[PDB]
Amino acid sequence: FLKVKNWETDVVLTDTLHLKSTLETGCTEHICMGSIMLPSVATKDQLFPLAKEFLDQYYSSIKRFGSKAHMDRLEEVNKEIESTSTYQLKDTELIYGAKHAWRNASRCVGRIQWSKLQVFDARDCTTAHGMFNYICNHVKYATNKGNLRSAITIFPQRTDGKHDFRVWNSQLIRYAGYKQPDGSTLGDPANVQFTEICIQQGWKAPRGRFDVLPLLLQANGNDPELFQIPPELVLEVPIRHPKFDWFKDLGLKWYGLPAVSNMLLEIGGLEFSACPFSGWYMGTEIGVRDYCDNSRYNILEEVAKKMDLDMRKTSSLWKDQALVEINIAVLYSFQSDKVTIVDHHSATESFIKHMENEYRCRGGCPADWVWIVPPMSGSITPVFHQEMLNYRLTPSFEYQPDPWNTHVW
Ligand code: HEM
Ligand SMILES: CNCCc1cc(F)c(F)c(-c2cc(C)cc(N)n2)c1
Ligand SMILES: C[C@H](O)[C@H](O)[C@H]1CNc2nc(N)[nH]c(=O)c2N1
Ligand SMILES: [Zn+2]
Repeated sequence: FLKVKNWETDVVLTDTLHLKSTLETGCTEHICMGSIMLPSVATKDQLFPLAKEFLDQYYSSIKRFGSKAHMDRLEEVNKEIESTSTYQLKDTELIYGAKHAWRNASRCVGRIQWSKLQVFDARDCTTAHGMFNYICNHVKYATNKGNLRSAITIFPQRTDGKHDFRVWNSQLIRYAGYKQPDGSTLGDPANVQFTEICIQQGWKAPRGRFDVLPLLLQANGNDPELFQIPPELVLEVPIRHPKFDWFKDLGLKWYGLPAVSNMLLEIGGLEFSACPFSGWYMGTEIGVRDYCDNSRYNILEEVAKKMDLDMRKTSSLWKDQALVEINIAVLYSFQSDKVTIVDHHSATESFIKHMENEYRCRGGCPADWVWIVPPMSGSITPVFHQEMLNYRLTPSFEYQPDPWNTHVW
C-alpha cells in the first residue's frame, strides 16, 4: 500500500491498485529500467486464468460480481476454451476490455477520457479490403470534421499465430520518408524503411514532404496489400504562427488524427494484433517531437534562422526559444481550424485530476513518469512534481514486433 507524493502541492495518494498488477516491469530490486523504451502461440492452460481474471473484473464492474450470469459466463468460456482452445468476447466485454486497456496505459497522459471511447467491432473482417473499409470508417468517425472523437477498431484476434491481422503502418496517417540522392532525407525520416516497403509492394511515391502514406493491411496472416486513404478523409492543419507571418513560408502542416496502429490489444488473454486506436494530439507531440527531434523533421535549424537568433553559442538557448514559437504555432493553427488539440499544460493538469479520480475510486493509476512528462517545459507542468507508480494492469495495449520481421511471405 504505497504512497505517491506531489512535491508541488504536498498532496499524497495511497496506491493499492498495484496489488492487482500481474505482469512484470523489467525492473528488479537492484536495477530500474524506467527509462528503457521497450521493456521485455498461447495455450489453453494459460488461457482460462486470464479469461477468469478478466471476467471477474468485468462482472464486478456492472455491479454483478458472482451473480448467476457471471457464473454461467465463466462456465461458458471455460467450456469454449475446452472445445476450441480459445474463446470469443461478448460485444460488451470487448468494449469494457478496450476502454480499460486505455485506462491502464501508464504512458498515456490523455486517459481522463478513457471511458469515452468508441469501440468498432471489426471481428467479422476477413480481407484486407475489409480492413481498409473498417479503417476508413474509423478515420472518418474519429475525425468528425475536426471535432475529434476517440475510437478503436478491433480486428479478429490472433488464433494460431500465422493468421494475424496486422496494420503494417505504425500509425494510420503518417507522412512519407525518402532518403535523397545526396544522402539526406525528405519528409519524415522515421518512416524511410516503411516507405521503401510500400515501394517494394508497389507504392508509386509522390517523392515529396508531407505525402500521406498508404495503408499496408494484412488480413488472416496473408501478405499485406496497399490502399490509399481517400485524401478527403485525411484532415490536415497548415501550421501558421499568430505573430510571424513568415511562418507560413515554412510550409509546415500536420494531420489532425493521431492513430496508433502497430500495438497489440490484450483482453482476457485474447490477443488482438490489429487494433488501431486514435484520439487527439497534445501539441508537443507535433511541435516538439515530430518537428524538432534530430531524427525527425528537425526544423529548429530553419525556424531559428527566421527568428533572428544567435545560433553561434549553444547557451543563447536559440533552440529552446525556437521550440516555444513552434509549439505556439502548432496549437494556434489547430485551434483556428477548430481541430481538437490539447496543450501540454491543460493535458497534464487533466492527468493530475484524472490521477486523483483513479486513486479515489480505483485505488491507483499506473503512470510512467518518463512518458507522462511533456518533452518541453517539464517542471512548469504539474506531472513533473507528481510521483507516479508504474505497473502493468490488464486489459492492456502491448508492443509487438513489426510485421515485416515475423511474417512468412
Ligand atoms: C483522447 C486523446 C489522447 C491524448 C491527448 C493522448 C495523449 C498521449 C500522448 C502525448 C502519448 C505519448 C505519445 C508519444 O510520446 O509518442 C500517448 C501514448 C499512448 N496513448 Fe494516449 N492519448 C489519447 C488517446 C488515446 C486512446 C484513445 C488510446 C487507446 C484506446 C490511447 C492509448 C495510448 C497508449 C497505449 C500509449 C502508449 C504508446 C507507447 O507505449 O508507445 N491514447 N497518449
Ligand atoms: C508504438 N507506440 C506509439 C506511441 C505514439 C506515437 C504517436 F505518433 C502518437 F501520435 C501516439 C498517440 C496516440 C494517441 C491515441 C493519442 C496521442 N495524442 N498520441 C502514440
Ligand atoms: C530513452 C527514453 O526512454 C525515450 O527517449 C523516451 C523518453 N520518454 C518519452 N516520452 C514520450 N511521451 N514519448 C517518447 O517517445 C519518449 N521517449
Ligand atoms: Zn524502476
